[PDB]
Amino acid sequence: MATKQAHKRLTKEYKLMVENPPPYILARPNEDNILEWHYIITGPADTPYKGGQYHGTLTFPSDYPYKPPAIRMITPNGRFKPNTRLCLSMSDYHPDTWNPGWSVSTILNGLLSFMTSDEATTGSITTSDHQKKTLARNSISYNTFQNVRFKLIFPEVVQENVETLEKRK
Repeated sequence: MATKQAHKRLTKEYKLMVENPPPYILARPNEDNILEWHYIITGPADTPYKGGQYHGTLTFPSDYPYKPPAIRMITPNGRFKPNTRLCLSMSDYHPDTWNPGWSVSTILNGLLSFMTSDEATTGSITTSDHQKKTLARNSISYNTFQNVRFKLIFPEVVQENVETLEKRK
C-alpha cells in the first residue's frame, strides 16, 4: 500500500489535472495503484510529432513525495527509446535536486518540452523528421494493437482509436 501521504498528494494532483487539463497531456493513476500513472501525450502542431498519440508511464516510488518518478515512453516515437527510463531534470535520474512541490502537470510539461527540443539525454535516440512523422501517423494503430497495457488502462481511448482508424481508411 502507498503511504497515506503519497495517496493524498497524488489524488490531489489528479484532481488538479481534471480541473485544469494541460493541453496535449492526459494522465491518471492506475485505479488499483495510485503510484503508477499512465499518460498520453498528443503530438503538438509545429513539431514532427503532430497528431501522434504517445503512451507512457510516470512511476512514483514508495517514498514519494521525497523521491522523483521514473519516466518512460511506451509508444515508438523516434525521440525516446521505448520502455526505457528517461533522464530529465524532474525524473529519478536527479534525486539530489528533486523538488517535492513539482506538480504532475509540471513534470509532464517538462517531458513534453524536452521531447520537442533536440537535446540529447540518456534514453533519447536519433531519427529523421520523416521517421518521426511516420511513427506519429502509426502511433494510434500501435497503441491499439501492439501495446498490451494501453488497452488495459485506456479502454475508452482504444474504442476511439478504432473509430479513428476506420475514418482514416
